[PDB]
Amino acid sequence: EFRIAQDVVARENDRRASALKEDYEALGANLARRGVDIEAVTAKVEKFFVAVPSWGVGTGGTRFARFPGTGEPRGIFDKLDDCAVIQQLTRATPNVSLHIPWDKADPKELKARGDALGLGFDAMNSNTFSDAPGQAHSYKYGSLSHTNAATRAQAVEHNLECIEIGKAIGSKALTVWIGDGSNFPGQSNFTRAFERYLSAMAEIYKGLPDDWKLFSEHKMYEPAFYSTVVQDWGTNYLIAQTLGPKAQCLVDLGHHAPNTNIEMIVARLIQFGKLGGFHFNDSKYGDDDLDAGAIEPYRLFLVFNELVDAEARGVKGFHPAHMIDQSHNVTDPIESLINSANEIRRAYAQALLVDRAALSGYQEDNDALMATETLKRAYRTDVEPILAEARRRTGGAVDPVATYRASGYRARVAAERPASVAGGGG
Amino acid sequence: EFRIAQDVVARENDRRASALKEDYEALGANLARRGVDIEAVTAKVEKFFVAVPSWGVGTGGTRFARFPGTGEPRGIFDKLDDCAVIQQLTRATPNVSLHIPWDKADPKELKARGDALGLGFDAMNSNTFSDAPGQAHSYKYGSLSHTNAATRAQAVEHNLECIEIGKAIGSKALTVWIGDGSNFPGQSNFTRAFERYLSAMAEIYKGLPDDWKLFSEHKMYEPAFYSTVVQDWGTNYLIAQTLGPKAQCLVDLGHHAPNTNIEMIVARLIQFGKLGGFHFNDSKYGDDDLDAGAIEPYRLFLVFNELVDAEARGVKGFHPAHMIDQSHNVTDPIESLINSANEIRRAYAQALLVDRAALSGYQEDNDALMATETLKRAYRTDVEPILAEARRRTGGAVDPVATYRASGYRARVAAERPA
Amino acid sequence: FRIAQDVVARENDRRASALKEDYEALGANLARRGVDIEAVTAKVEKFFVAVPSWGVGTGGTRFARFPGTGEPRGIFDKLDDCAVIQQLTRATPNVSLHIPWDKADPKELKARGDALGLGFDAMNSNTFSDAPGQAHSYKYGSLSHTNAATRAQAVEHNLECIEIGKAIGSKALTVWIGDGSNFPGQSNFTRAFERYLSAMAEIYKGLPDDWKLFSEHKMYEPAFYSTVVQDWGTNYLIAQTLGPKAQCLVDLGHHAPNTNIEMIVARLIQFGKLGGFHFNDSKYGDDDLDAGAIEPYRLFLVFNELVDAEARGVKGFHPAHMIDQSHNVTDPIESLINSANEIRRAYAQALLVDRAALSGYQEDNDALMATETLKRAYRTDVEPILAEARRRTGGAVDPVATYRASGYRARVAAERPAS
Amino acid sequence: FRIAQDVVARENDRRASALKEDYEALGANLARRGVDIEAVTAKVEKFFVAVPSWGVGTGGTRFARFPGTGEPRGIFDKLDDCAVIQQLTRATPNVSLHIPWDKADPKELKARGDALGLGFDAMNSNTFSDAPGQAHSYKYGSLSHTNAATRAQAVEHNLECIEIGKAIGSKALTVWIGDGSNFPGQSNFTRAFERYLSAMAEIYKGLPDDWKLFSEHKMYEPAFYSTVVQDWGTNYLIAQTLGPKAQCLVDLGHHAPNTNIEMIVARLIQFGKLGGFHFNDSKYGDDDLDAGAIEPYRLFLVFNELVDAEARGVKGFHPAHMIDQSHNVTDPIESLINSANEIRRAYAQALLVDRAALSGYQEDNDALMATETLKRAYRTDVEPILAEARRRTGGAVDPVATYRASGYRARVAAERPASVA
Ligand SMILES: O=C[C@H](O)[C@H](O)[C@H](O)[C@H](O)CO
Ligand SMILES: O=C[C@H](O)[C@H](O)[C@H](O)[C@H](O)CO
Ligand SMILES: O=C[C@H](O)[C@H](O)[C@H](O)[C@H](O)CO
Ligand SMILES: O=C[C@H](O)[C@H](O)[C@H](O)[C@H](O)CO
Ligand SMILES: [Zn+2]
Ligand SMILES: [Zn+2]
Ligand SMILES: [Zn+2]
Ligand SMILES: [Zn+2]
Ligand SMILES: [Zn+2]
Ligand SMILES: [Zn+2]
Ligand SMILES: [Zn+2]
Ligand SMILES: [Zn+2]
Repeated sequence: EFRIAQDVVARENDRRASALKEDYEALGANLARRGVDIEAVTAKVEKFFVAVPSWGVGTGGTRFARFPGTGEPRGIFDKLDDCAVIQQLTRATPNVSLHIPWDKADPKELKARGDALGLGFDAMNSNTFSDAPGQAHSYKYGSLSHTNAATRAQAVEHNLECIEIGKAIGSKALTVWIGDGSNFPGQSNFTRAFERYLSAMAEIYKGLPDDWKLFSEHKMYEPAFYSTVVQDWGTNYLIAQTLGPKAQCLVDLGHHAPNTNIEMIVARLIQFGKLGGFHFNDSKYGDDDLDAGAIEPYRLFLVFNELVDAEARGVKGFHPAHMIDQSHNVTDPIESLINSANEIRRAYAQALLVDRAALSGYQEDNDALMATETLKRAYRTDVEPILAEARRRTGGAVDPVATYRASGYRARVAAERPASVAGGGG
Repeated sequence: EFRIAQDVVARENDRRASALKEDYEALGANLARRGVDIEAVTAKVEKFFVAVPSWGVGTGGTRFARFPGTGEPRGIFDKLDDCAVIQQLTRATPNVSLHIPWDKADPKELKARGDALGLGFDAMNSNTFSDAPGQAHSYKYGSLSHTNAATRAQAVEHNLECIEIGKAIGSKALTVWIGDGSNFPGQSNFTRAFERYLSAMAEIYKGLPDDWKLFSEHKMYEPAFYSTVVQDWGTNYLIAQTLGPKAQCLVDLGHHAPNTNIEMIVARLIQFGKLGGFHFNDSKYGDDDLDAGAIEPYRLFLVFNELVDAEARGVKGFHPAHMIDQSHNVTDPIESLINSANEIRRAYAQALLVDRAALSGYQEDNDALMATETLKRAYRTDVEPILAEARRRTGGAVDPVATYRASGYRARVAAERPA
Repeated sequence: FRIAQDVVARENDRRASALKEDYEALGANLARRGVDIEAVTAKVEKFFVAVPSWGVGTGGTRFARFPGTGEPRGIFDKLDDCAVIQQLTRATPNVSLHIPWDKADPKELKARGDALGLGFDAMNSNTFSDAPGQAHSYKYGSLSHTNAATRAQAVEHNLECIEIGKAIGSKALTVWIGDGSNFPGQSNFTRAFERYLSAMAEIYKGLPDDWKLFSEHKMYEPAFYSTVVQDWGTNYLIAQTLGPKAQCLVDLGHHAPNTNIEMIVARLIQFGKLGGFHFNDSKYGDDDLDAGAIEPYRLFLVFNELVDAEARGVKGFHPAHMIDQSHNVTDPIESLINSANEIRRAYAQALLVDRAALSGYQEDNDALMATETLKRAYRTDVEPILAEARRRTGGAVDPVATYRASGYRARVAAERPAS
Repeated sequence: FRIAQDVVARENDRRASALKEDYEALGANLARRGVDIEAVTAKVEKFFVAVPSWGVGTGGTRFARFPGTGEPRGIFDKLDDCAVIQQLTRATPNVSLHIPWDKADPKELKARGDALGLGFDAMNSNTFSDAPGQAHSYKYGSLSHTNAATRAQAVEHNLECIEIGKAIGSKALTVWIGDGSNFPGQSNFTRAFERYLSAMAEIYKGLPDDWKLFSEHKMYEPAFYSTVVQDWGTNYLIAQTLGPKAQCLVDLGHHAPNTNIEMIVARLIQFGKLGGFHFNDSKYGDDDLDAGAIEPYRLFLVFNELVDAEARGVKGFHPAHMIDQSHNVTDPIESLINSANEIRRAYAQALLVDRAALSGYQEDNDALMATETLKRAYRTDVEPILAEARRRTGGAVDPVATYRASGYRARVAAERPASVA
């Protein structure tokens, strides 16, 4: 099944083929003079994948308003159809991350559709930061760390159910992010709340298959505006170390305090074997959830520099579960995810260009200037040709968004899906 | 009419009257030893009012969820009834701030309900940061600064409508806060978007009554996550200055960058005559919209210190509009607004205690330690007795929240209103 | 006696009447709240915080240093000044030394301390600056420097600090270093940390059985891109890796903007790694300002966590309390006096918190009453308690005013030549 | 010449081949994009940024200063090192002086500058530190100090800076002061600012007809509670109040965390008060790190605003750019060289933006394509352009490599005595 007509992809690829060959060959020659085999780089890029969030193909909003576009997906099945477009064009997003109960449906169907669309399933995502219809206990004052035992049990039960759904569709991990925290000093006893969280998470841990992982995700604030139980990587580390070997930490780019050195957190988690994976996006003020690399592309590169450094050396078990976690409020969700997945592969490719041996030498000699310049020589390289050729060689589009717009896909689904209404948030 | 039974108020006041007399008399003796007449302070405190936001009367939420409590107001009229409780108990919130179209309803009836409940109306608040039913042009990419002329005109017209509603109920000001901005570099041309905004605001100013003020509110980010047209007080000053004498700047405490010295911004605006008013609330991370003084009470005091100093310096024509702008996500909105109004009067009261003569002396002599200690001697003073007595003498409750709960008001409206 | 006893007596008597009135008034108010003021005063008078030897001299920035008169010429003058702080506040019996700044014959330091009635807190090592005759520079790091010989030199320096501390009565070594990078790529984050861990393991081996090793994290400065011990997470990994004797020190001004510092304190306590505190205040970065001068509520909330620990019955909880400030525009002695006072102030207020009520409100998720329970304690002016604690222990009712009446500064100015 | 010509020629020839390949390849790619590489290079070789005389010496923090070898002592040694940066990058023909640090006979300063092929940019006054024999201390402020005699002393000092500047070819005075408070209540915000404005009015009166007075805002440090000239808002009030010759200086690292600095640049340009931009980079505060070493995209976004205005020559838009950094762990000359390079890099990339296309995507509210239009320019590796520009103007293809090959540092190390060694 091809969401995007093959004729359109071929047409748009041929229209740009000539320019691509010129740019690829020019870059190839430049890299050659730099002792780098462009083909080796392209080969790895072609194999780099990042999961797409099911809740990301729909238009997002803020607490102030939501301005939906046309052809908004009705549910998981429409979302999968849309995710298929992203994968077909970029070839960098073969897997989709589901969120329950948003995407709750017959596991068999989900699996059937994914298979037909050529999509797999990444980490499951539980939802105890909002109340569902007919829910017995409200999560207003928390969930896994709520002071009421019944509420915690209900939360634990929900997460276990997410694991059951995941096993039936091919998932191998559960990502746990909660809003648990407080808005006022004194409202929560920091320690007791955390103790309650660890005990509940230990219950969820018991329901994990032997080849499954449990990812806890920290966030400094929002929805909690005074304190958050899992507020930073420090608390996250304590959680993972306490729960067990299958418990690891997820680092979401926009979940840190202003000016935080995020790439260091990545290196620390790697050093202690607790880097479960990433949640890519970009930001300038808070948890903005913007398109990856749209605000600080260098920071994205620096994070990948830590990832590649580890990938280059003795790769223990190092297999971080990478996923995109963004909100598209003023763009066509599909186009944003396409360029975001592209930016991630861009950062990765540039990180692969780093002369590791030279960098090591400058680090040992404390030649700070040359060390940073060694990183910049890689970062400054325009690897777009590598990314475009990788897509072309794997059945993708040279220029994904251009092909997407040429296909008229959005107008198509807009004519098949019911209209949406603009609204608020809170 | 009284939303809260008068016998409950009297009862809960008598129950605490003895202790209050003890604390008030003790504080009185302490202030007298400091050369301060406690009566002069109480008199000023009972005259300090801050407007309550109609949109803060119902439970608030985030982009992740909203967890409504019981007895949620069904509309503006229920909201006015709840606002009447806040005023009755604290006596510090006689006026309500309306937001259109959220509170759109027959102005004539709003006025009638207000008068009956003993409530007045503060500044009107326009809303072009969200789309309304049947709206011709979406504000997705902006409003007053939108690239499309027809959209900007529609936004201007909406603001003029807000003025018409306000004139009918006795409002004398229009506050304009928009989300206009960009989420990506390059999406907007900073200068052209600002030029469009200035031109639209000029049209609104043209339609502003000569007995009204026009307040522009700056905000660093949210809903825009890369750039915001009216992002800080600098741009806000340029706006007010450009528009005219009737245009001023509104300062919302949670709308500034991390570590910003907000009290300095307040002083700067006062010095150049553009401090239109305040939107009180507290915060720790961003525009958290938490109960005022719940996070950084000293900062709140420092802001009031600049307000009181303005009077001491002889600044004239200075009558800032005071308004609360908060979101109550995990508490009873009424109780939060009650304690927030209380906290604001608390900071004001402490600012009144500052020995201006001593402070001035320490500032001229560059005695930093004693200057800061002079501020602390005021801030460290527990003025709760003054706050409680002010309420008691004006028909309010010694302990507002305690009386509120003792009245069972929440359960009452929970029964009258759906779930 | 650094300050004449007749001066202390005279100033105490001059303020005795007002102290009596305020204390008794507060005593009655607390009694009505079910609190025994005598019990609070008894604990307050036993709360001690170490004074930094390096804080008695005027501090500066990279732009300039503006010394005052009578700057101490060395460690002995510094101890003399520290004795003034202790005599007047009775809250700072111990001094924290820094090597090599305070290097001197251990026997003489001990003798001077005993003579002045002062003890010694944790020793502090210095590998963030180069001393004369140093075989290796710390320009690119110390304990984590790529060069093995440089790390060895840093280790030996720390071992020397322990030897000095053992001779004077110290029972801990605090390690803060500037190690980090100013450019991406300059350092391999993991290898630099591994080098640090190896060096610290060596230092740990030289620890007596009753000693502790405190590592102090800092987000930035002097390193402006990355810092090896950048936050509490890395700090926890250090203490856990080193062993039972290794704990973490939390310096209030060393965290990222908006960080919830009190939570960090609670987390470290829960896992038994809260070695101690470095008290100070700040608004922008590691400003090192007088404790409580900027965010007094935050200071109170940190103490609320320390007191709750005691309430929860945490076993063997004896954090080391120390002031770590820089006094750039005030008399260092006066700032340390009022800073020690602010710390006792926040501690006293934390003791006033009705834990029983708080426990109930936290259980029932009554956020508003829970926060109001904390506020009822924080808003209480405990100055009378602090003042009476000093009176009873031979200190001054108003420390700074007594200091000024003594003419001490002028005295030492005439005795000490400016360099 | 500070650096031997044969060394420059040798290191250029060594890299000439690869440069031709890369330059011709980029010229071809740009041609396909409808851009003439030559037009970009012609402008790049004419883009200059002043080097701070105080930037060639090793910087330090309040904890320590770790000097390298051959540290320049005094303005003459400093000019000698600044000449190296200019000869190799050809992007820093002018030096910014600081008084009293660089105090010396004007005639001699002018002579040494002409001899080295260096001019002089804005003068920089210093009332944030006390000089020996000073009548009044600046401990509690300078231009806004409560003591009248102290303000008068600060004003006279600034006037003296103007006199020195007039004698050496300078056409502006930059005023950055530490004035502020470390404690609430210590200063009366309004009165302090009034005193400042009054003192600046006096300095303004001493300005020649063709001179400019630049005020520089800073959120904090050395003042840790409040700063008189804390941000661009206050800065704008200053410039607007003083007159046509007064403008604002924007120092990248002087803003609150997460501030949108490029917007501040746009606002000032719109109102004709952008006097100049002080380049450096940062991650935490006023770190004063090498430009573009931390956030190169932000630097590009700032230049996007500059180029936009430079193309439409806005009224009052003639910014005086300068590098204002502190080099604590690198060879200062090498950092200034690579920082000047980064500045021209961001300038070159901003010059590549398809303004027509961008304006089109902005009007249609196509946020994705608008941001991608900026990225297409930013992702372009313009090093071949910067290198050819240097090669054509007498500089080095690879500045730092040529500097190291010359052995300059070892040379001045042998000529200048270190404190110990
Ligand atoms: O802020 C929320 C985190 O990003 C979580 O990963 C969350 O579940 C996700 O964003 C979906 O809302
Ligand atoms: O963030 C928005 C500002 O606080 C405005 O005053 C706004 O109108 C108010 O918050 C209502 O949502
Ligand atoms: O910032 C440095 C830390 O506070 C250290 O404790 C340091 O040793 C202290 O400031 C004295 O320099
Ligand atoms: O921080 C100070 C500013 O950068 C000034 O421009 C200053 O004159 C220079 O950087 C050094 O004093
Ligand atoms: Zn996430
Ligand atoms: Zn998030
Ligand atoms: Zn507001
Ligand atoms: Zn707001
Ligand atoms: Zn410290
Ligand atoms: Zn510090
Ligand atoms: Zn500067
Ligand atoms: Zn600076």
